[PDB]
Amino acid sequence: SRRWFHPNITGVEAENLLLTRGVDGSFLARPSKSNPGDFTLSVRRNGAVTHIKIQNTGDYYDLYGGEKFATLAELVQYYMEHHGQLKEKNGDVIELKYPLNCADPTSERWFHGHLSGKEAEKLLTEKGKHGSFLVRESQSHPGDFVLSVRTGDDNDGKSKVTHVMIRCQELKYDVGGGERFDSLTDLVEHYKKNPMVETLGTVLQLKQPLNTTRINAAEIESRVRELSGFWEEFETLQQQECKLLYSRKEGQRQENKNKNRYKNILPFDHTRVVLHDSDYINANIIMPEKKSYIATQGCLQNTVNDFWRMVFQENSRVIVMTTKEVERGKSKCVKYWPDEYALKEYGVMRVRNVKESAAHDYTLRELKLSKVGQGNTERTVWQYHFRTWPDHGVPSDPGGVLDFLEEVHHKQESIMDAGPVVVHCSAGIGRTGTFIVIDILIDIIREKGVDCDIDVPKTIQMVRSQRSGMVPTEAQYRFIYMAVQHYIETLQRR
Repeated sequence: SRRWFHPNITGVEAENLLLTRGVDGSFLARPSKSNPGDFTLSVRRNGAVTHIKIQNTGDYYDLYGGEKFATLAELVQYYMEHHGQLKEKNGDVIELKYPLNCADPTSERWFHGHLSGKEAEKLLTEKGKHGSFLVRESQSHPGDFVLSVRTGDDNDGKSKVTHVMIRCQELKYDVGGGERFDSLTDLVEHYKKNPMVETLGTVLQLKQPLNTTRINAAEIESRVRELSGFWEEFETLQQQECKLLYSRKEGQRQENKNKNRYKNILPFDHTRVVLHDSDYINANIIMPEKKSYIATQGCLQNTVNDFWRMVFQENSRVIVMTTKEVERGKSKCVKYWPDEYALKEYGVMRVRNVKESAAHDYTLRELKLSKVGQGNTERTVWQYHFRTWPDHGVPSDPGGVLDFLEEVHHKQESIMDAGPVVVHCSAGIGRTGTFIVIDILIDIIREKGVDCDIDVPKTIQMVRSQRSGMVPTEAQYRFIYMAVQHYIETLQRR
């Protein structure tokens, strides 16, 4: 439940914590502040802290000496049931036994930090519903806190807002009597199981935080200005990846292990793309919860046939490739399409590269796909290979991505049948999720104009529940905001 993440700690205090408050097996995770976007795993072992590093360059989480992962929560959930698996260079094992839990409530949804009382009142009044709540700093008493809950129905006087006071006396929290909690979290979590009840009957359910992230599309410029809260909005979104540890059984079966480019990065069972054309592909349906996506890894040699099986099956007509076949030294996606004017068979599937149309940013490839045997199954499949994405981090301008997606959007739109759009990169979660979320958001705006409601984090979490760890980096996060922003002022061109 990600209490083992400590987002504001330097490496040297993480030594102290594990030594004063920890035992052997105790561990926490923290952001590398020597490599923004990276993370460091701290594990106490033989009276000694040792820091293991985790790289995230946009594709996945790379445990230095460990394996590669989708989220940090999945990483930790992995090793705590795979003892012996965290070996060190010299062979001996590192056990991850006891999560050192953090007290910093900042990355909680319901936690608002500063904020006045009336201001919270406006918010809880305007945006809130029954059970809606928040915690803010007092206000009348520095060091202390205030929780605020709405209760009622859908002016009426049938709804109200109650404020409870949270005293912090010597490291611990309380509502003025009774139990004293070590953290605001434990305090909160508690009163969700066991609601404070008022004298006269009134029950204060902590039923949902208050949305702090949804904005009108038109005033995006101003909201961006303010986040330059970016790391803070992101960190707060990171903190919910613990709610998303859905099963991935099919991914793990012995027969499917070699169909996964990275053994640990797997489709959720409930949204995996099942084949009836084996039935396994490392691929998830991403449905906006009209136009859908399939998010997938780049082709492995032994999967290229399935990939085409899937594209056929799904009736997809547009494919978004977001990766060079080899990047930074390593294979990223094997070439699964034929050379120009060529026809190639991939099992029962069959592909002709009809034309390649090199743009400045990307290369399109018109491909006719069919089944061997029946010549009527021929469908044009338009492959938009995107060429100009940096091996490290994110592009400078969003314009290039944007112009690329418009073209893609129009193609999908012009083909009436057109099933889900296929997007892939290396592991199919980083750049893949980044386009898909951008595409989704622009699509909302496109159907509702500039005076509509968007909510980036709400959207990312929505997509993350369909495939593991979509958009892993703060840089991808900031970029998603930069692109949407960009999209607006080019709409105001007319």
